[PDB]
Amino acid sequence: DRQKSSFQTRFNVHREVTPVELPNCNLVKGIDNGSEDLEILPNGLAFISSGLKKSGKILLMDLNEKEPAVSELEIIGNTLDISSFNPHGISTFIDDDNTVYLLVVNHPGSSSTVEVFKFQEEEKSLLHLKTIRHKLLPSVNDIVAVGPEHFYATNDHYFIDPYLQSWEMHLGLAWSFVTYYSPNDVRVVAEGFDFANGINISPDGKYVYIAELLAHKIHVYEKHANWTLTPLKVLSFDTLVDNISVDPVTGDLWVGCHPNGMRIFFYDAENPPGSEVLRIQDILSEEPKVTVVYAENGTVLQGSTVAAVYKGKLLIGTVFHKALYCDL
Ligand SMILES: [Br-]
Ligand SMILES: [Ca+2]
Ligand SMILES: [Ca+2]
Ligand SMILES: [Cl-]
Repeated sequence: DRQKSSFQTRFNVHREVTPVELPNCNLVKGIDNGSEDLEILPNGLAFISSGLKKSGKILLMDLNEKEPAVSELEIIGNTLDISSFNPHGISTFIDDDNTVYLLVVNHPGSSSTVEVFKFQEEEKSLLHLKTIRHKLLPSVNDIVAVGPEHFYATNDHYFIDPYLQSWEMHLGLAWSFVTYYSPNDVRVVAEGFDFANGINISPDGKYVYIAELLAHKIHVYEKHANWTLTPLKVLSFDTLVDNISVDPVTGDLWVGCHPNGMRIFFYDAENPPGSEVLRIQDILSEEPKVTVVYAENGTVLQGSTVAAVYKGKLLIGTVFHKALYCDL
């Protein structure tokens, strides 16, 4: 039993949270059942996925409003069964015509697909277009879109079956892996992760960032003209890193994190998980500037997974709880 010592470090079981406060944080009214991932367009519209397992939804906020309200986007089309819609990570892709595609990881039962929608702005609706599935996408956590049906995806596990996933995680196999998917060409691009989770890309398309939750790492890969990834750098932290957002103006990373892994994996309302947001600047330079921008123990926001910024505001989502909107 030094599978006790691996467990304590992986799940960061001793960590407590030094508070870092922001001025003027408000809970978003109407978000009570998760807001695991979100993405903000250049014009300030924000998509949020919720009700990850209280049915599954995609929410919309217009972050240009002074006190933004959430509305539920209506999904239309006949290619999607909503009664099992169970959305997880998301990504957007804006084509040359300014069509907005939204890609949504979906877990209908114990399975993964990637659902492609077209966002219809004037109507506040999502036109379902395509269900994607593949043997190289067994357990999809998050994707980053590089076209309407092109993305890199993390699998947080090698197995699909929850019983096996549980064994796979506790054994510490680290078999999780990252897939490039496109209509003509589906390949594994990186492998051997302990719970690969968030994933994103630099604004110029040359670097890919991947969060490895249980190793407390962000990997930086050079992304090449042929879509292949090569390892460049690994950053280490004292926290479980979950989803990565990238600010398109600076390239900075905004990361939602779980300080203590026991509290997010073995939920307990008497000891609920806290929240933490990191900002990472100059991730290529010799000393990347890492800053804790917001941190608390869960008396306001529990289980942060994602954070992004828009024009001076910070929006933070969680696995199964609320969302917080804050001034920086
Ligand atoms: Br915590
Ligand atoms: Ca995402
Ligand atoms: Ca995630
Ligand atoms: Cl399986």
